[PDB]
Amino acid sequence: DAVLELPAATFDLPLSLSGGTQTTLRAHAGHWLVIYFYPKDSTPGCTTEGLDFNALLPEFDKAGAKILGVSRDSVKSHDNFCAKQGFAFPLVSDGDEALCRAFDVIKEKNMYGKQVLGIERSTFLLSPEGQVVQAWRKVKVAGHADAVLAALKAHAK
Ligand code: NA
Ligand code: NA
Ligand code: NA
Ligand code: NA
Ligand code: NA
Repeated sequence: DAVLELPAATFDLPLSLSGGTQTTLRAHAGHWLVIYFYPKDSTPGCTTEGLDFNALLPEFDKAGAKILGVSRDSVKSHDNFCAKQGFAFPLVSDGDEALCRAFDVIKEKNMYGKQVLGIERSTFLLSPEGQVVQAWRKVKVAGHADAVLAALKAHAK
């Protein structure tokens, strides 16, 4: 049922969160986890996406899931973004792109006469046993959080 195999070490990577604590993916064993990668704090698309997930948080709570947003912005940036927007879930400051590389969300584009690497907006659903059971890549924000919730409900049943 896995759609993506992560390196075993991924699950023990210390993930720096907004608010100054750390988590790991293994620490989330026992419940569903939505991991959404976004390119940049405090931009229109990324703010819309975060607010959409935030508005649905009680539905994720019903269904036994936690949410983590991920970008490579700093903890301080994340703290500002969370405070301004009122997010009630954490943001991972993946400053070294360790988590991004594990999920293969750093994508290359031929532009400006060069090879340019950047975060591709992408979301994943991790089962209570740490399996990646659904992936969305090159995400369109509109309708996305709703679609992720619907997929979670389908998988969790
Ligand atoms: Na840290
Ligand atoms: Na860190
Ligand atoms: Na810390
Ligand atoms: Na999990
Ligand atoms: Na998919």
